[PDB]
Amino acid sequence: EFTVSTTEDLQRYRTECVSSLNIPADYVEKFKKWEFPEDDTTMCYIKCVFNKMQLFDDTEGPLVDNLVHQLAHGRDAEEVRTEVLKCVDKNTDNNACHWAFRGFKCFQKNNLSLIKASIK
Ligand SMILES: CCCCC/C=C\C/C=C\C/C=C\C/C=C\CCCC(=O)O
Ligand SMILES: [Co+2]
Ligand SMILES: [Co+2]
Repeated sequence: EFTVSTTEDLQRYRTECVSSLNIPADYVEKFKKWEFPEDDTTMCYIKCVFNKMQLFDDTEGPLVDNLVHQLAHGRDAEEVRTEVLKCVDKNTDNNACHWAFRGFKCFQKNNLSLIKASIK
């Protein structure tokens, strides 16, 4: 049921989320440059994209098995899973947007290369 996301999948999901959340043009400009402001508009966008990629569920949180499928082929699944699990936490402030974004920010600090490589 999980399918890995390609570059085109991700571009479609970006477009869909910009549409459905009515993301302002200024934010889109920033997302294109990999700039993600610390605000609800951005956080809900990332949640939206992750929902569509089947990498995050609003109730269960990060979908670790799916993240490993997305990121790890050709690499050491154990290493990747370990790095993912370091960024997996509880929904302590009962906010799926905050939750999804926190995990993204955690992971991309040290694993940006792995993220970019996953999108072929
Ligand atoms: C437990 C924390 C897990 C966080 C994992 C981080 C990223 C997901 C991993 C692989 C999927 C690849 C790209 C999606 C990443 C960011 C959204 C792009 C937004 C945009 O470009 O407009
Ligand atoms: Co797999
Ligand atoms: Co392990």
